[PDB]
Amino acid sequence: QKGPVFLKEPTNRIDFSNSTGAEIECKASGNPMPEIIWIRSDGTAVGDVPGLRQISSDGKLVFPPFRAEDYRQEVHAQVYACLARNQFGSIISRDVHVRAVVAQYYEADVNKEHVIRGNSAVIKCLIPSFVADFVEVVSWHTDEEENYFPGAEYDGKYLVLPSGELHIREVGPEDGYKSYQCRTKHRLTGETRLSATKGRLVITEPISSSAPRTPALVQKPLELMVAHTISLLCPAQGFPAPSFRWYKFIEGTTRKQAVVLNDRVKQVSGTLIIKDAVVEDSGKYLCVVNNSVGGESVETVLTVTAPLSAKIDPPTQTVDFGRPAVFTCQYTGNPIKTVSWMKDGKAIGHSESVLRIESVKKEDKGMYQCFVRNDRESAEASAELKLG
Amino acid sequence: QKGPVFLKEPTNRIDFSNSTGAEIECKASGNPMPEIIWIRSDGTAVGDVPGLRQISSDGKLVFPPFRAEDYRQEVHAQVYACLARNQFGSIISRDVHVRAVVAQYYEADVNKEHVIRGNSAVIKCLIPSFVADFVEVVSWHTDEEENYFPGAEYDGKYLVLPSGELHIREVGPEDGYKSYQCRTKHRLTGETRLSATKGRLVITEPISSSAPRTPALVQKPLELMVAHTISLLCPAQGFPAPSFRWYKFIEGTTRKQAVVLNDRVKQVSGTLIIKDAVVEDSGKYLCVVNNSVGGESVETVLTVTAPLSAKIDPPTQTVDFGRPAVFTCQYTGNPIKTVSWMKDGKAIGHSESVLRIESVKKEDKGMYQCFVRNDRESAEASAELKLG
Ligand SMILES: *[C@@H]1O[C@H](CO)[C@@H](O[C@@H]2O[C@H](CO)[C@@H](O)[C@H](O)[C@H]2NC(C)=O)[C@H](O)[C@H]1NC(C)=O
Ligand SMILES: *[C@@H]1O[C@H](CO)[C@@H](O[C@@H]2O[C@H](CO)[C@@H](O)[C@H](O)[C@H]2NC(C)=O)[C@H](O)[C@H]1NC(C)=O
Ligand SMILES: *[C@@H]1O[C@H](CO)[C@@H](O[C@@H]2O[C@H](CO)[C@@H](O)[C@H](O)[C@H]2NC(C)=O)[C@H](O)[C@H]1NC(C)=O
Ligand SMILES: *[C@@H]1O[C@H](CO)[C@@H](O[C@@H]2O[C@H](CO)[C@@H](O)[C@H](O)[C@H]2NC(C)=O)[C@H](O)[C@H]1NC(C)=O
Repeated sequence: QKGPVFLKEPTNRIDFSNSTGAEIECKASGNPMPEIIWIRSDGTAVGDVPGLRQISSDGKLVFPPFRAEDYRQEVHAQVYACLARNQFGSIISRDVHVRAVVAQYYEADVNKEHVIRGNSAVIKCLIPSFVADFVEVVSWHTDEEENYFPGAEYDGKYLVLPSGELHIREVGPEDGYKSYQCRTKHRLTGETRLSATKGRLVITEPISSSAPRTPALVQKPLELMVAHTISLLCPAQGFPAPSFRWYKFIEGTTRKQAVVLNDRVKQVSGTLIIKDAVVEDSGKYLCVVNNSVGGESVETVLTVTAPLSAKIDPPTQTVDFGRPAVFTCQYTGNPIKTVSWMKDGKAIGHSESVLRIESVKKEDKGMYQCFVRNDRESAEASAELKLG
Repeated sequence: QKGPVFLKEPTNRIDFSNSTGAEIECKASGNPMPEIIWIRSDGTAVGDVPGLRQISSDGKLVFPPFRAEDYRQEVHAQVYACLARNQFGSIISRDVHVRAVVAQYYEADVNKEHVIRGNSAVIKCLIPSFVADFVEVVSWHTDEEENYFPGAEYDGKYLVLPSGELHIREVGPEDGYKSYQCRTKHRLTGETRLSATKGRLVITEPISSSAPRTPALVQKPLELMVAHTISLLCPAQGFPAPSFRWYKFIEGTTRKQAVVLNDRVKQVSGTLIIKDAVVEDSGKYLCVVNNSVGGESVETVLTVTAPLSAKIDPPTQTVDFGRPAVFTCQYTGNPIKTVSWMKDGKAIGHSESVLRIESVKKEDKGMYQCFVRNDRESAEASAELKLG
């Protein structure tokens, strides 16, 4: 009576500590009831590995909590999928990226920041790149017992930015007798800790003028989710302390327009803050920094991401032999890198949103799917062809 | 009998400490002998400022050595030019960027480097951005008394890169009991010093696998001079320790080709080293980093610069009223941002290498120049038009 359709798929990312374990669920309908098979996204079937990966009834793949000694990459750092299948054909779920992380000591550091008196400073909490997916800055603390949290600026001077740095306006000689530590939190173990080192501003008295200089290492392209606040920094030091202006390129041109500052889009010194991000905020930004000696600029690319979703019209159709069958994949989200089609679990080499079979024949019957992907997510829709 | 031509112009950059002072020289020929006037590149005449800027005979602008208290931006952080002029017309020199820097304490730092055991490490000497134009890494030293200099790899393990970092292969638990300091040199004062802090590798035992991760801050576009060795880094950490491959984009496409490693172009772990750089090495490079869990990539832009030079054909010509006069500017160097023309010291709004006057008339007689610029340098050529 019907081919398979998914009712529940697991999300794209399943991250968890060895102590927590995980379970992922897949449910499909169909008649006859489809069998559910777990596969690695490349298509090989996966089995039971004692104490590590267990197929449950209902429809669940279980990763029990496990001791560090028992970590296995092929189980615990793997991209899975669910295959649902009956006599009418097969469909595969979106990719399920499993990342079991053994609970392990890390430290964050705060180093010295060399600044010219009168410039803004940005104090950073350095989190090792290999743990940074799981660790976020909660708050900043000084030796004089001042505590700074994300939200609003303190004393017209200190602001914990959305990206985690502590921004300090108009640094003075005085500010070099303070030391700064960050509190971080690990989302898989839930633990919080203070930074292993404390940083201080080291203030240079301006005795010579200099044109603004920006660091050698700059923010690589950013991907941030819709509806969250974003901060784009522009670190620069010079004397006279410089002024900062932000521009956004017109897509596919070398032309730019001044960013328009309002209730939603604000600038704090050289920092651009955009609340309530929307996909149209994506693009290429330029910060231009000037003083009476000279100027400099740096580009930052921003993509504002939105969850991927897909749906095929029509979800089922019957077409008489020799006649055309059209399936249209309707999708949402940002960015969309690719669209691609499968039939009964096998890529069919069509990468456009509308799939046309010009003249239907027996072996065209079965289940079709459209997958929409980008670098971080995937979404699928399915559809059945019945012969008339 | 003749309009002015420059015999000697000052170079584009004159950098010097307050203790050293500076003198810059401009000589031109012509008949009558041209007068030499020093100007700020925007065109205003400059005068004597007691003890700071003095016009010498011969043809020299002198910046005497001066005490810190006596620094003056309008004298000491300024773009000058020489104007040479007689009854036939005027020519202006290339820009002369003067940067007098008061001798002042700085420190470099070496911070902790968190690495996964078995990966490569790069230990960096952090030089504040506002002094980095004048400070270069000489050498690296450990507490165990090992001294590393630029040139060849030590013990198949340690290499001081052309860009100054200390590269360490295949880090082991053992390597965390060593501490590293850099020796730097300031080119204006000649002094050398060791870093104010020492860094250590902090080694994480790999207990979970992870895909390669690269830092948030990456090398911004590089400009390096012909005939020097360049190193492009690709910092990445993961487990299994990753492999690295470099590609270079085909200009104006999204297509890329594998970099070809040979006698001149080498790879040390993930570091690409190109000796004897040529202008054709310019472009956009991609480093791709892989292990059995996943992959990542980062782009770095390189421009290999070559000194700018310009010459006009013909250097003088006479043309009868109503007939055409053509001047062709021939130039060399890299990059060329602009070409632009002047007549008797005034921009004339032509930005192509060949200048045509379609039908010559009286007030067309005089001196013409072509200037070729990029962001760091300028070069000029001049030519006279005589009426026939
Ligand atoms: C998950 O892995 C870690 C081993 O890192 C386990 O946590 C350790 O447990 C031992 C003994 O109970 C403690 O003494 C260590 O202090 C722990 N280290 C850390 C970093 O927390 C944990 O028991 C494991 N989970 C299991 C096996 O269910
Ligand atoms: C502020 O600084 C920026 C320098 O980065 C200056 O903009 C440049 O201006 C020059 C001269 O007009 C142009 O050729 C460059 O293309 C500009 N760069 C950019 C990124 O726009 C700008 O002129 C400065 N403002 C003042 C008043 O000096
Ligand atoms: C250039 O400027 C610096 C002031 O920074 C002068 O150097 C100082 O000179 C005094 C006394 O001779 C020393 O005690 C300080 O130790 C010096 N400081 C530094 C950083 O070197 C120098 O004399 C000046 N040059 C002149 C006036 O010709
Ligand atoms: C090594 O890692 C890079 C990942 O950055 C992989 O290249 C990507 O491959 C995917 C799948 O083919 C492409 O869609 C991306 O466009 C690729 N990115 C780049 C920058 O080339 C590559 O596949 C990896 N190699 C292996 C064997 O897994």
